[PDB]
Amino acid sequence: RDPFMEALGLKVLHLAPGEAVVAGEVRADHLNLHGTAHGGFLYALADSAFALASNTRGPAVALSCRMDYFRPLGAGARVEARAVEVNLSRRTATYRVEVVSEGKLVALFTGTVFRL
Amino acid sequence: DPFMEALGLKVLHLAPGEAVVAGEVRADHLNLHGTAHGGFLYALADSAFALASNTRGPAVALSCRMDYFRPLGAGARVEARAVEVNLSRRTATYRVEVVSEGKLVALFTGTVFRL
Amino acid sequence: RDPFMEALGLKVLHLAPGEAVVAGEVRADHLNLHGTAHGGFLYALADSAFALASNTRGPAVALSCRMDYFRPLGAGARVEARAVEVNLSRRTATYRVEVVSEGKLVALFTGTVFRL
Amino acid sequence: RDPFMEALGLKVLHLAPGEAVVAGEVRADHLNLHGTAHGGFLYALADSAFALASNTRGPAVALSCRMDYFRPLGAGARVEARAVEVNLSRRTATYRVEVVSEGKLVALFTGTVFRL
Ligand SMILES: CCCCCC(=O)SCCNC(=O)CCNC(=O)[C@H](O)C(C)(C)COP(=O)(O)OP(=O)(O)OC[C@H]1O[C@@H](n2cnc3c(N)ncnc32)[C@H](O)[C@@H]1OP(=O)(O)O
Ligand SMILES: CCCCCC(=O)SCCNC(=O)CCNC(=O)[C@H](O)C(C)(C)COP(=O)(O)OP(=O)(O)OC[C@H]1O[C@@H](n2cnc3c(N)ncnc32)[C@H](O)[C@@H]1OP(=O)(O)O
Ligand SMILES: [Cl-]
Repeated sequence: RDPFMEALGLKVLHLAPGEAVVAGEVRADHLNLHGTAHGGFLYALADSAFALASNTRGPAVALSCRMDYFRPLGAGARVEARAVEVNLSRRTATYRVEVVSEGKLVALFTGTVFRL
Repeated sequence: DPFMEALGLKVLHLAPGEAVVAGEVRADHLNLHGTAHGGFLYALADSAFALASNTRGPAVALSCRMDYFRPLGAGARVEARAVEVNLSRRTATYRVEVVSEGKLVALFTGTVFRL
Repeated sequence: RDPFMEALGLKVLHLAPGEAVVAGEVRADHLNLHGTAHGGFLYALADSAFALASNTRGPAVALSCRMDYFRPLGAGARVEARAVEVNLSRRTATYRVEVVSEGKLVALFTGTVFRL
Repeated sequence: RDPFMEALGLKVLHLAPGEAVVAGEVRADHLNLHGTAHGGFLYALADSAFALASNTRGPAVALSCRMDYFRPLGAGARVEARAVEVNLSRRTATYRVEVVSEGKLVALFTGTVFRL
């Protein structure tokens, strides 16, 4: 169980070795002053998939993450983050997470973990 | 800001090209390991980043980096301090330090496209 | 013609709209103190493909780039970087550049440009 | 100075615990196809100061590096990479490297190594 993911209404859809798919919906409480999905909401979603995918290999903590924003989203938008393992080392691992909504690539997340 | 209120974040300081936001790690901000969720610390840093950049005019985030140095438990008071590192016509870059009790918890680097 | 690419012995293997492949070989002058390819060389290779691919869309300048290192390479290693377009906006574009050697992902590069 | 630094004509101006400064000049063979300093040359400069600074703490390997470009440079420009330690832990370290030329912040480099 992940308290923050549930607080944000994010749901784990699928889990597997080095991979995970998390889904959610942009709600009124996830917006910024401009009426669009807060950058922190989209990151949390992708970061959640990243955390889940990396821990399927054992305990791991976030080291460095990059988030590239491409499309703004309004409330009501359905979103999915799919994390895929691009590198797995004895001490670190890196994952690419695509944030997608209605077939559109909303953002691209890249993250590396430190394997405890 | 709906999301900021949702996370219980508060704006402490706002000036030209800078912003300071504070919050506290609550039970609902923890991850599967019982520590502050990376998404919560980023959201905090991202908030200061958005506020600081917007003192220069409307802008949209392009690329952001977050480096985590220390984990935090529930109850920890945390703060995000944003400073402008570069300002141009169409872009701006900010450094945001996430600190808790004098310790650097994480480092955020973000660039925006100025509208 | 790209002077730095030439200085480093990098060759353009392919160039098409929003895409590029650049290849080279790790030489003695590309090594760090440990005897492996300097992070700057690998980055320069990835960056070159990134620059070429992004400019097929029109003059563009780099804004932010990320480089994640997975495997070290020694002199004599053949390496190639494939740049692919992940997002194309009117004012910006983002590319993924896989750096490989013998079918293995040596490094991953992500870069965004400002479209003039 | 490792082989790549020598090839690029880079000089070490300062080296102390957790910090380093590397200087170089943009030569004709350091230019991109646009006639300005190649993004890979500026990064190699930053990456060199980064590598020197991190290894003052002992052997370390680069994991993730970010490079943000702010201003273009022409041939003849004197440039410096000034690296400072922002975090130091048992198994990792992160450094901020400012790339400056003639009093201007040309680029910002952020990088994290894994300490061996
Ligand atoms: C987000 C979803 C869950 C997935 C997991 C996450 O991403 S959770 C949120 C995002 N990520 C994080 O919080 C990771 C933070 N980073 C770290 O903990 C570390 O940098 C690291 C494990 C990657 C590397 O640490 P090292 O192996 O080098 O070991 P080191 O002992 O030097 O630890 C570094 C610093 O963290 C502290 N620290 C480590 N474990 C701690 C703990 N359980 N409780 C309190 N503090 C702790 C140390 O005291 C030190 O702070 P001092 O020097 O001040 O004494
Ligand atoms: C390496 C591959 C080559 C392909 C392109 C690259 O990636 S080259 C290497 C990597 N990238 C860079 O160096 C990117 C540098 N960044 C920039 O030029 C800029 O920040 C930018 C275009 C992204 C955004 O600038 P803005 O749109 O905000 O406008 P702004 O007016 O503030 O920028 C003014 C500065 O840029 C200059 N400038 C303007 N047009 C220029 C041009 N066509 N060629 C060179 N330089 C130019 C001005 O002279 C001044 O430099 P002075 O104050 O010196 O007079
Ligand atoms: Cl990054």
